[PDB]
Amino acid sequence: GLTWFINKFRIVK
Repeated sequence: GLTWFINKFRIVK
């Protein structure tokens, strides 16, 4: 999905 991107990115932030 597209939401997975940001979501997964959050962990990096």
